[PDB]
Amino acid sequence: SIKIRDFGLGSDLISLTNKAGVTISFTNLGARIVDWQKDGKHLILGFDSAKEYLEKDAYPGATVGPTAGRIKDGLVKISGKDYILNQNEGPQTLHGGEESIHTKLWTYEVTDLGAEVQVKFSLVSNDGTNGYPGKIEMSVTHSFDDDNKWKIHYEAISDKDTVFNPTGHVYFNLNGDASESVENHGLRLAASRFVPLKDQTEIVRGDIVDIKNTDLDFRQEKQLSNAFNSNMEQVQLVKGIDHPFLLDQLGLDKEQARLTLDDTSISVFTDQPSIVIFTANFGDLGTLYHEKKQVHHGGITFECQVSPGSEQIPELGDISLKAGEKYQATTIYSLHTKLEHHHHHH
Amino acid sequence: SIKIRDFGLGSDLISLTNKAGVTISFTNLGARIVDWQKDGKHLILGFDSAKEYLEKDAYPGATVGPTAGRIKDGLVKISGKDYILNQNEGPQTLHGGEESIHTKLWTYEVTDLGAEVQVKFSLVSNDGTNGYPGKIEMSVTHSFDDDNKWKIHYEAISDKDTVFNPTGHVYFNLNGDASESVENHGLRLAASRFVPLKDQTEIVRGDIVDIKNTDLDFRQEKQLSNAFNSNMEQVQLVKGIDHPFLLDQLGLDKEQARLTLDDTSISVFTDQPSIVIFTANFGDLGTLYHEKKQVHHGGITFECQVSPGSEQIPELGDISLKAGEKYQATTIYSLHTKL
Ligand SMILES: OC[C@H]1O[C@H](O)[C@H](O)[C@@H](O)[C@H]1O
Ligand SMILES: OC[C@H]1O[C@H](O)[C@H](O)[C@@H](O)[C@H]1O
Ligand code: NA
Repeated sequence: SIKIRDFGLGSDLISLTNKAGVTISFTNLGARIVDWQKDGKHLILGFDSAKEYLEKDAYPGATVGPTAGRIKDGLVKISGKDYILNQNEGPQTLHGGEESIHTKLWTYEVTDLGAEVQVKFSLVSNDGTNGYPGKIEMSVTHSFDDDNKWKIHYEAISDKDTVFNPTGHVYFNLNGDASESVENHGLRLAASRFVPLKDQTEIVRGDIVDIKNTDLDFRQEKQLSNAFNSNMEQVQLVKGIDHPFLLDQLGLDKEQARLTLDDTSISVFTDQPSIVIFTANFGDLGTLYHEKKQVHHGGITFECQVSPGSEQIPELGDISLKAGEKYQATTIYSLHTKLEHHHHHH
Repeated sequence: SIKIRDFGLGSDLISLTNKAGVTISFTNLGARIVDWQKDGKHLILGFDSAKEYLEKDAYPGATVGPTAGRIKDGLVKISGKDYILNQNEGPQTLHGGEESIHTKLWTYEVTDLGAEVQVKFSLVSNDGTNGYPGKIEMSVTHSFDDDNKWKIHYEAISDKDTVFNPTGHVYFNLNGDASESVENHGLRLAASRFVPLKDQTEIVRGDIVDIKNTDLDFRQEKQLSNAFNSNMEQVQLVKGIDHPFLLDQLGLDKEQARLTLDDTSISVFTDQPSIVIFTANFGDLGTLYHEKKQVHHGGITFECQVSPGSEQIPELGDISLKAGEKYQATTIYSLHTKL
């Protein structure tokens, strides 16, 4: 079943229910996921209206770009030239600049394929918007199927050589309550290295570091509390996790990460080289989600993209996009029940 | 009564019906007027869904900007510096460039005041968008009241010195049918001067001309057919009218123009200095409106704004907008039915 209704400010809420009775919802305001429920329980963080996103926090569940993450001094080099982008976090350009794509109303069309339903959102970033060369015709397809797979497929074409590396900003919290920390969740992640941050401004330090056998090593499943309790310098610097993890083996075919709570698991697949993990280190901010005050560590993202900092660490990749060349990316989040035995206490 | 329905592509259609039973409807796709009817008759041109506008012609009824009209070579000077805007008509920047504000989905809020209902649309134009310095936070409020007054009020604020001169692009056609020419309508317009066009590229020619006692003098009501059959080189150049007329007296209190057909009339009020009048000189194009094939001269606009061409004729005005200043504009289309 497919259902649509006004969500506020002119945005719509598109709600899907698959054959297994699992429901998921999206809005065209920032081509974003609003909710995902199983048995009446929220699997992710989200608000009840458009206004809330704009008044409380506009990133949760959104599509962010054109470049996800921080770009030191807002400086990028395009086909030989240096370009300065909108600077919204001090001298840094964070998540494409102020009033970016996550704040726009995208147009959309729904395609019903039976066992699969696709929601294709479109938007044009005009040439020069927030300093980005263009224009860039973008499209984000969110699809949900009978197999409980939520897939995100990105496509883009630019009239001019530019940069492009968007991502999906969903926050998971298997407790279904923002006021409950995700430290009770188990995490498995196929990554042996990470990118440390320079300082509080959160730009990259410049080096790549091996995390095997440290508190950030999740190759073998472990409780999140091990990280949160860590006194490692990087952890203390941001009061939790807020870093890019470099995947060891690439390819859409491999389960790169798995987040588990009791009988529920979320598996992560992607064709991108890294996953930026941010554990909502908001401290006492207490943003209200469904009338619940959010706690420090009350959520966790899995932002799959080319790691930020490629401007300083060329080894991370190249986010350039040549005029006329078609960009594509695919990330998938799949829901499973009883994939493993996870019975713990905190 | 107010009614909201899905207009396609995620866009909304907001319809307002006042005490008199007159119906006017808007869409957030381009903060635009879609229809206006009385007794089942359309007074303006419009389509039946969002896709139509995107496939056929995105200008009808839209809020166009940041700058309305043609800018020679896409060039503007801001604080003594040259800036090149997106060029979408040859080397000119027309109606703000490609994929401009008329094609974006604006957020909106409806305010029901009883005798009056307002629909406030908002959109943020990022700094650099199509070459325009910004951010420019813009709002366009469309309001309809029990006196049959459709009012448009614009407001904007920019973080940087830039340029700003939007307009409303509605096309009227009191015949209620696009296949019929507006040549039978009478027009009155309180303007004695006009701005001639250079040539077919439609950039301004450079001068300001007196229209007194010419085929373009409408100070005294007259049938459009007159102008339409004229031999003035300007009329011939464009095959109708496609020009800025300079208003004689400035101020919102004065009826600047009047469009009439039989018992029905439309009055125009604005706080702007000029009115650009375009008579849908599309030739054989034949765009379809409500299944009706549009004819040459099958519509007419009243684009109120600062005259295009101020980049070459300073006397026309100045469209600059200084950082931090609040821009405001108001235009009103008043419907009257004779008894
Ligand atoms: O709230 C936005 C959030 O987005 C990312 O995860 C960043 O790495 C965090 O530092 C933070 O800016
Ligand atoms: O179709 C849009 C229309 O906009 C204005 O009326 C112009 O002066 C015309 O030349 C035409 O471009
Ligand atoms: Na809607």
